[PDB]
Amino acid sequence: HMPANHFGPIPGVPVGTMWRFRVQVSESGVHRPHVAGIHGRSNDGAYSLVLAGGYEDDVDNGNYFTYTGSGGRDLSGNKRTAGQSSDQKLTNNNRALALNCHSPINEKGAEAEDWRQGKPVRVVRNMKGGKHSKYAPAEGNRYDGIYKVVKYWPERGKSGFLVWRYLLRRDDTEPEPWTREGKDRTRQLGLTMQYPEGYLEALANK
DNA sequence: CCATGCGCTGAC
DNA sequence: GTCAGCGCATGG
Repeated sequence: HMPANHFGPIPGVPVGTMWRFRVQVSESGVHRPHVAGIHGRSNDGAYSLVLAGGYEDDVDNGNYFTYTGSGGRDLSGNKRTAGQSSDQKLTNNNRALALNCHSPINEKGAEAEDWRQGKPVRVVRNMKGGKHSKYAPAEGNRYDGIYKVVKYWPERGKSGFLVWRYLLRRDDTEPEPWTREGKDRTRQLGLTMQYPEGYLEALANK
């Protein structure tokens, strides 16, 4: 049983694994938080993240992608999501993710002196990210492997407010689940969409 | 205690 | 199509 602050792959969970709901991704240990896009500790780093089209500044290009930090939002009224209404800060999860980069934390942003030496980050792609990405799975959530933070920096987002941006690159020995090799691999391993026990039946009665 | 939150579902 | 909020895990 891996501790909550484990870095790297989760034993027994191969690249290409799929789950229908976020709570299922949590139970596997791959990505503990069931709502937040980032799982991290401000004095340690980020352990994993999910691409789900929640932030307009996100850019997905497969082996490379640009992630936005969280926050700069007014969640008053017991919300979990909203548009940008204030500038983001390099604290909490945003600070946790910056620490993965192989360079001293820099309030103004920084680049890695040999990205590969950075802390590994488990990445999950959710289907809501398919609206603006051809890498997103058609259904559910999919584990795509290990990535590293090549660099991060602040800049005015499409909303006009300041947002934190991270450039992540894949560093995994397993073929991408979206390539020919990946799709064959998933087939040879017999991986299939996992659903909560009783879910398919409950939804079939409808 | 107290904030944060890239989900999810039932309503208009 | 879009939207108002709710339980709960995680961290400090």
